[PDB]
Amino acid sequence: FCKSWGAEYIAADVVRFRLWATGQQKVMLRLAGKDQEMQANGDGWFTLDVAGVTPGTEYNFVLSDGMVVPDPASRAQKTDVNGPSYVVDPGSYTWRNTGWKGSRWEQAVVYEMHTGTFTPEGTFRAAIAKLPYLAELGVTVIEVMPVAQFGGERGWGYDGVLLYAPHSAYGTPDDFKAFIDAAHGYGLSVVLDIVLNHFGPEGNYLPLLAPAFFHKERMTPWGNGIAYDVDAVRRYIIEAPLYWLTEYHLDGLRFDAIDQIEDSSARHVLVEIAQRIREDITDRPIHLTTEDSRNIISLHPRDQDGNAPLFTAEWNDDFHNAVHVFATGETQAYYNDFADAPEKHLARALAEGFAYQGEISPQTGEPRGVKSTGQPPVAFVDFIQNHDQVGNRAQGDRLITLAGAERTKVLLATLLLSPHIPLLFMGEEYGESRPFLFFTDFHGDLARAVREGRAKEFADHAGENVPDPNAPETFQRSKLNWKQQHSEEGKAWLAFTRELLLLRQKHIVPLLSAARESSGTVLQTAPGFIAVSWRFPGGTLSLALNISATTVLLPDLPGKTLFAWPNESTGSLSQHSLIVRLAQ
Ligand SMILES: [Cl-]
Ligand SMILES: [Cl-]
Ligand SMILES: [Cl-]
Ligand SMILES: [Cl-]
Ligand SMILES: [Mg+2]
Ligand SMILES: [Mg+2]
Ligand SMILES: [Mg+2]
Ligand SMILES: [Mg+2]
Ligand SMILES: [Mg+2]
Ligand SMILES: [Mg+2]
Repeated sequence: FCKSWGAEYIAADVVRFRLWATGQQKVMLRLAGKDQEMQANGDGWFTLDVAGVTPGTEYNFVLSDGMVVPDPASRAQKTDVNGPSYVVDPGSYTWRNTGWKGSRWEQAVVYEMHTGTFTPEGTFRAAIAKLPYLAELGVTVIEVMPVAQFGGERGWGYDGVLLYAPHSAYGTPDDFKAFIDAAHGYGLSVVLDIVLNHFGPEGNYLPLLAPAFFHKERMTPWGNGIAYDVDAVRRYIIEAPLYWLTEYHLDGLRFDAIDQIEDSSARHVLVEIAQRIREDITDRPIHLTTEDSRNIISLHPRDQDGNAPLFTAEWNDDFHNAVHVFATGETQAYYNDFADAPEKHLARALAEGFAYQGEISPQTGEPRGVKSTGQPPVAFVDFIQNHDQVGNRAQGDRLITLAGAERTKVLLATLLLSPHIPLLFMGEEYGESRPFLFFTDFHGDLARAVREGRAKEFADHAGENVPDPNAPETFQRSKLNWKQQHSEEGKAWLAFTRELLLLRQKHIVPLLSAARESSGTVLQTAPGFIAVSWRFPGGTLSLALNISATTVLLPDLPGKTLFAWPNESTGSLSQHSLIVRLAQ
């Protein structure tokens, strides 16, 4: 992929190095230790063409004063975020599965994976050995947490600063391509979590190169707001997703915190990103998902034939959040919006998409959301676990530890047989109980600021003892336990998950393509009990769930029984049970 920023081959034997640095009068290129002056070619841009440069050659930029910095648009770092960048050959990796052309979004079952903790080794190469396992299980889309190089050698990925460079701790560019290529061969699409709303705190020299890269007033909760209205900035931001998709042959992207991407440009940066992706990549579906707290739908339209010209689906945190209150009784902070009749919110989310479609949010005191019933069910990504819902907790508790195994089983089945697109957090499939903690790898003042900034999020829970994010044990405690995965109890969870996914592809997925609207109805709710129906062209799907300690009577649920757990009862649902039916 060809980019405005960075180091690219412009001929078989010539690399063009390009940097925008409005805060600088001059910039030098330090190439394999030797300094050459770059040409200032208007509007703060500096450029230099160098003949003969081989792939793997190290380089840095040197500022007017003598400060040595990584390429902010580095394609790869030699070691850490502050060290040399290196010239990458886009063609060094030989793609084997070039006939892959993806799969329809309707069959998506997403599996969110953190590269560093997914395996003991914590690398892309080690993760390849687990791909057959995931494919066998019935996962169809791997979502890789952000790989943009960040400070230190451990982190979730949201402190990324070199937005074009996969973290050297995970592997080289070719290691990541090998993982993607292998995934394709195993029948898995791969999407990447991408952060375009802020830069992390270590290794970001853009403020020193070009203060205008960031706004003077605007600040997100995690760093300065980005000046998307400035042409050079817009090039850096928009070309990043295009680069990842083209150069890494990815199947989509998940955009972090889009509600924190403020742009007053006539054409919003996110709209332009989506439009360019749909015009530039046409040989395969590209599944663009977004994380937005606003419960809008304007970025997820469908045309009459069901195509998504902008974004494909939206993270529907209302589902998780209603489930969490419903199943655990916790009502603090953002969960308080679901404290009143969580069953009603849950049923509404299942049936219609959003629980909040314009009603006042208790937590904000403002209207939240818009009508969502006209969206197809596949425009929502639902989940009972993800990196945030687990990791934003002081002790990183997984749902199974809060709701218990029996309740978690019926919630997992609910998720997997529902018409919304399901996302699983790595480890759920075998009943993992290890926490997923917030971990980092910083030093000095930054380490202290991050550690105390984290503790302060839980200061009102006085009694808490938040694990130091910088401590290696915080990271080690979060590693998936593959022993458990191989255990008998783990094999029971795996068998449960596997059957659910088979049932999903056999019975649910075929209903989804023709569904142009929610088509969902709440039949009944009561404390601990929901019953919902979806009327699709291909059949009427019904679901009822009871997590109360006593049996409940059911409405009529037409059709044959797709799944009943633990048992099926006629006209009733026992404690801690679920039933799913389909009438055709
Ligand atoms: Cl599709
Ligand atoms: Cl598409
Ligand atoms: Cl949300
Ligand atoms: Cl869980
Ligand atoms: Mg070549
Ligand atoms: Mg399959
Ligand atoms: Mg958010
Ligand atoms: Mg959302
Ligand atoms: Mg389609
Ligand atoms: Mg108001």
